[PDB]
Amino acid sequence: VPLIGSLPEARLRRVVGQLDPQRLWSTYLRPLLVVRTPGSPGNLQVRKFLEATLRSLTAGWHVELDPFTASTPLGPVDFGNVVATLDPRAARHLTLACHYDSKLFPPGSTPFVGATDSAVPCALLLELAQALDLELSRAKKQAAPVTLQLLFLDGEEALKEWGPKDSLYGSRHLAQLMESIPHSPGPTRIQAIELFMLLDLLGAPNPTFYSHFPRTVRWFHRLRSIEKRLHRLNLLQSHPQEVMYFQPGEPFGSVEDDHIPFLRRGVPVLHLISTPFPAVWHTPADTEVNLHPPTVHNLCRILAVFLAEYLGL
Ligand SMILES: CC(=O)NCCc1c[nH]cn1
Ligand SMILES: [Zn+2]
Repeated sequence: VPLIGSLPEARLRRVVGQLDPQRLWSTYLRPLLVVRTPGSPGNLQVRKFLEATLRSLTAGWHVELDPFTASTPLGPVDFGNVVATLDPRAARHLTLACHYDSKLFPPGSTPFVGATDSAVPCALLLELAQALDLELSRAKKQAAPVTLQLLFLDGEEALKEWGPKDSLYGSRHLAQLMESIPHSPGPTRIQAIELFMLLDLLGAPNPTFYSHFPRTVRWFHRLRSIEKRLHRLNLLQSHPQEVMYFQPGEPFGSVEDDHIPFLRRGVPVLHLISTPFPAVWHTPADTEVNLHPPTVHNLCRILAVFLAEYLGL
């Protein structure tokens, strides 16, 4: 439905048409589907891949690492968050986030590559940035006062499921770091985050999302509206009912994740995580062949419209 603040149909269809499903799958997702536990060569290689892909965008993003070493159940480990801010001068930003590490499992099993968890989230952010690159470049050249920020967090997963401090390494570090860095008007980089939208556990068939935070329910309702509209406009696949993903009511459950260090510091959060979790969750079957590609692209389309409406692209 065409609500105030929504895209006119023509601008909606242009935006959706700038997505490239083969690019998402082959250019952004496939290279991530490797073991990428914190400290590993695979993790370093995925980090460098994210950085170089983000630097390649013609919009000219500010891309930096947040490297640090932390104590873990395995001893000291190095972590590195990838922080991409389209216009570092802007007063505030929409922040989209996900984790790029994969969960460590014991040797001797099929390697875990976390296709839903969170390779698909990562690839979605890269595809949105590329598909909207011209518009984002124009917004930045016009000094828009709300920019876009993408966070690819390291170390979300426990290394040994060794208690509550064996988790969220990257997000805990980056939230503390942002609290310590001045920003204008700020007064710190935490207050620059106008909304923190965390994507997690995406790409399985039949996801269900609930609003986890009354504070941000208006954005949850916008996602739901976009799902219904794309359905009606014949722009979703394998989507027989008008609303399938964005469900009303209390969450099936809520869970700790990379938004918590930000939430605790007063950042508004929308947690875009399937609850219940994918069937494959935390098993080595969380792989490419068990993703549901029409759902991946449906989510990409929903998010692209969301982003364009949020930032007036
Ligand atoms: C309580 C809990 O397991 N939260 C973490 C959810 C998760 C796992 N893997 C990715 N995200
Ligand atoms: Zn996980």
